[PDB]
Amino acid sequence: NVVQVRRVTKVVKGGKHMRFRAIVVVGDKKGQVGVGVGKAKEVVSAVQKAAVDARRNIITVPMTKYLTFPHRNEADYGAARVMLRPAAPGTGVIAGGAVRTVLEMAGVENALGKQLGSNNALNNARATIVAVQTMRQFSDVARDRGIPMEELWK
RNA sequence: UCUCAUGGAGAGUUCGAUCCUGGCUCAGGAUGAACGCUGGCGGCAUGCUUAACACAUGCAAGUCGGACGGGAAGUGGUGUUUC
Ligand SMILES: [Mg+2]
Ligand SMILES: [Mg+2]
Ligand SMILES: [Mg+2]
Ligand SMILES: [Mg+2]
Ligand SMILES: [Mg+2]
Ligand SMILES: [Mg+2]
Ligand SMILES: [Mg+2]
Ligand SMILES: [Mg+2]
Ligand SMILES: [Mg+2]
Ligand SMILES: [Mg+2]
Ligand SMILES: [Mg+2]
Ligand SMILES: [Mg+2]
Ligand SMILES: [Mg+2]
Ligand SMILES: [Mg+2]
Repeated sequence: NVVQVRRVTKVVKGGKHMRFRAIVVVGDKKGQVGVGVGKAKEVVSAVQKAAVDARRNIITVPMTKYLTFPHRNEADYGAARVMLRPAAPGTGVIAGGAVRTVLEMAGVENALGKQLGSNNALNNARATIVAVQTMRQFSDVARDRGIPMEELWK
């Protein structure tokens, strides 16, 4: 999914040397997502390199039986700050551009998200990833703490 | 994987490009609203925010004759009953 296409420029004695930057995110819509960035002369080739880069950067988002987040979480990258919190089933995914495309492409069905701080599409994508990467799932906190599930549920 | 949550969206704009700080601007709701165009019906509401500025006319607080003396309408007369 192409999130953003921009025309960045290097400048040479001749003139303006134009390239396209592509910010693209890949997912299966099944709980696997990644971001990648690429640069080329034509839209098409940039897009492609973006794809290939993302595919080698990719991670998994912890999901709950209703397709949402285990818990509330913040995230920080650059000036991008990101806030995600789980939602009741049937609220869909409400968020802004980077955060929402990444979330949606992961397959998260119901989530609240807001990016505070900056708006750069890219850093918000990365940030989202750092958010959902640090998501601990209950089985694992029960494994860490060394305490049975039913005890923490309470 | 029980319980809670029924909730927080962004976008353009400084640069040859970038990241940031930072303002302006927009998308939403609400009116005791006004103006423009257009206008079939019904239901329930609303209607001088300004000059506590002036007011023509008409009406918005009376009733009791079982407190009381009278007179005025009739009636034949203080037997009747009204004002
Ligand atoms: Mg900071
Ligand atoms: Mg914001
Ligand atoms: Mg400057
Ligand atoms: Mg310019
Ligand atoms: Mg700011
Ligand atoms: Mg409006
Ligand atoms: Mg008319
Ligand atoms: Mg008044
Ligand atoms: Mg008068
Ligand atoms: Mg009257
Ligand atoms: Mg009488
Ligand atoms: Mg009387
Ligand atoms: Mg009496
Ligand atoms: Mg008598």
